[PDB]
Amino acid sequence: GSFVEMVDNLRGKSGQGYYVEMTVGSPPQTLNILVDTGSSNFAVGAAPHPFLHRYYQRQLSSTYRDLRKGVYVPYTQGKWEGELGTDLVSIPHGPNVTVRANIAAITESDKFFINGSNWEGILGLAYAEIARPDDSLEPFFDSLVKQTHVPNLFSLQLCGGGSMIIGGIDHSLYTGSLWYTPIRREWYYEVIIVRVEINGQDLKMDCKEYNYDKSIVDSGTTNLRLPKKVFEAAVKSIKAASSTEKFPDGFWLGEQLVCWQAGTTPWNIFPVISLYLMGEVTNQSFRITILPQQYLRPVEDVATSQDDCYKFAISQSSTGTVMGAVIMEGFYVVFDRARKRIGFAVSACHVHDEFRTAAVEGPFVTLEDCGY
Ligand SMILES: COc1cccc(-c2cccc([C@@]3(c4ccncc4)N=C(N)N4CC(F)(F)CN=C43)c2)c1F
Repeated sequence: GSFVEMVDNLRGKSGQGYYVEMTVGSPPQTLNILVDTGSSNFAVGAAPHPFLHRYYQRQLSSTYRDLRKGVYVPYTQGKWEGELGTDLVSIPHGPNVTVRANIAAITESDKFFINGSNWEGILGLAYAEIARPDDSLEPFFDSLVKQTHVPNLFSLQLCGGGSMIIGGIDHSLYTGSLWYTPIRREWYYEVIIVRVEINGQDLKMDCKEYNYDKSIVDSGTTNLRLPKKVFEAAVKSIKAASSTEKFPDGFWLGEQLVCWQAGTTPWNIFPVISLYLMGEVTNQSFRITILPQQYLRPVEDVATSQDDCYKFAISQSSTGTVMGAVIMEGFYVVFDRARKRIGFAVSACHVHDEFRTAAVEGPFVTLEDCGY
């Protein structure tokens, strides 16, 4: 169960989520599980659903222990509800270990499961503070670390497949240096953005605006989501750089597709976006540079296949900045829980062209606090 055998253990897309194979119960029941850095429950479909290929059958597991406790999760987009228990869990292409972990058996849901996503549950990798029903429900990663000799770190290489390396950093997954940003508070993986540039032009906003009311790293969100003020400025700058072509407002609202004849996408008309992240030392930062190949999400559809069609994968948020899968796809992302920091390095799998490459670079000096 070495890091070598963990390489390429993920499947999926930014639009429907990346997933890892896991087993629950004794004898083991195989399930595909969404890798979610934006939540903290290990929750699995445990009853039939039209979108589910398979589900967790607790009656077949002798190791299952009922916690006699309900869990009701209504959220802005939909809902999931079920009941708590613990059982034996393993990751076949992860560490060579079996742990006893909390499991939320999902018995009812609304707009949670996705048709054709190929996953049956979610692995919430964030901290206990945001676990449901409350912070006393120990998340999976915490149990994994407590019960084994697995180091308190994991890394994700999302390839627009991919890899989740548990307990370490695999040098074959990235090039150049790893740059670290502090985890501001252990709840979501909260970070601080200190500057935003669009085609080298500073948005010139007070840096607190970029983190209103928090900024997080979330593999379970598709888009780069920005606070209203930031979002409007970003769209204004992107529209200006790309003014040689005019797209419908629906496109900019991330609702409507933009299509070009297959192979003709005019990547060069779209600017680079640089997010400057707080460094590990005062008033020092590094930047992660996103290309349009990251922020223009292809929508695979046989019916539109004479063309290449895309959704604008930047959208407005009322709950802070969300550095989603489209952002993570350019990079190798190290969730260094042990040192309370997140590392970024150029991914060996990011999509680019002969003119531009996604980058992770620094240091940058700014001679105020950027957090809320
Ligand atoms: C890119 O990854 C994804 C793409 C499409 C859907 C999901 C997905 C599906 C169900 C639930 C979630 C969930 C979620 C997980 C657990 N409980 C509720 C929601 N995971 C995350 N990170 N978010 C962000 C949100 F804005 F909150 C909306 N919902 C979520 C994500 C996904 F992770």
